[PDB]
Amino acid sequence: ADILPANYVVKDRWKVLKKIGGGGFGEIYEAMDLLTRENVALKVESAQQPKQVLKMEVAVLKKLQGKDHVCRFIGCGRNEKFNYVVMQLQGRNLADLRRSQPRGTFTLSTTLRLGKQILESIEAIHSVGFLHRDIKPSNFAMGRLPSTYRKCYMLDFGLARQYTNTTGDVRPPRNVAGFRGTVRYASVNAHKNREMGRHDDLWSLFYMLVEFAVGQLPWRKIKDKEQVGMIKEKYEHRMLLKHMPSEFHLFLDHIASLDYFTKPDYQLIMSVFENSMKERGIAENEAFDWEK
Ligand SMILES: Clc1ccccc1Oc1ccc(Nc2ncnc3[nH]ccc23)cc1
Repeated sequence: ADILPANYVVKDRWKVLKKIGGGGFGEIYEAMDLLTRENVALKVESAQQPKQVLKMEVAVLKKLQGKDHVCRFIGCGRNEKFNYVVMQLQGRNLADLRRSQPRGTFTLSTTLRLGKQILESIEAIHSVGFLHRDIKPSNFAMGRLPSTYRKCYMLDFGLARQYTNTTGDVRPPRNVAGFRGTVRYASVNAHKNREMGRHDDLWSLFYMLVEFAVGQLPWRKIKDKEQVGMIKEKYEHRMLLKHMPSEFHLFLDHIASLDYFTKPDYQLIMSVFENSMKERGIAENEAFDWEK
């Protein structure tokens, strides 16, 4: 049922090695680039699939070129069977790296330094007028080159939505927007089926970094969206910070105060991480947990 068979060759250049990712919206392959001789990420969707996402992904991926923490754009194309985008292949996914950890926790050193990079990548996609709307560990991966193995990359834009018009004015929010992202890391605004803003990506970051440093969220073994929403709406979020650096109270207080229209203070949140590291002699050149 795969769109492309193993060893299938696209535009006489990208040879399919294997499927690496799947789901109702399209498929990701590792391919060999027959020109440059490196392996690449090949994303395909059926030409027939009623919901066409790749055109979104390509537009966002092209707007972000020159920014760090984004895959290099290699190619894109349509035809009778599928559309495709070719981009730089990245390495180990943050979801897998967390799961590999003895306690399913990262050190604070790993956590805070991943935080800085993911926050940069969130500021980046916001700066070109898009929300990610599915910030979660599996949407980030570390590099697979001598030049990138300590760099964290935002992988996918399949759920992104433009929050601006042409001028950089914020779009009117719909009265209701059905939340489409991952239950675990969704803001209370997303659970309430409200138009997501930039703050909702920063909510997802907050929940992700707590899960990194502590190893679980309180609503961990709940897959029912509405249940998870009711737990979050009531949960005393300061509790989440019991075993986090105190500077995170600034992060929490800031994002709790934002609405759909308001531009977040990204430097406030960047400062939380840097001040947290500094208090604790955490250097930028420290091994990540999965090294040694
Ligand atoms: Cl779906 C999943 C769940 C949990 C852990 C790993 C997973 O597998 C993938 C597989 C591929 C990707 N994406 C990518 N990977 C590697 N290089 C890439 N360049 C651009 C995208 C891309 C993401 C998760």
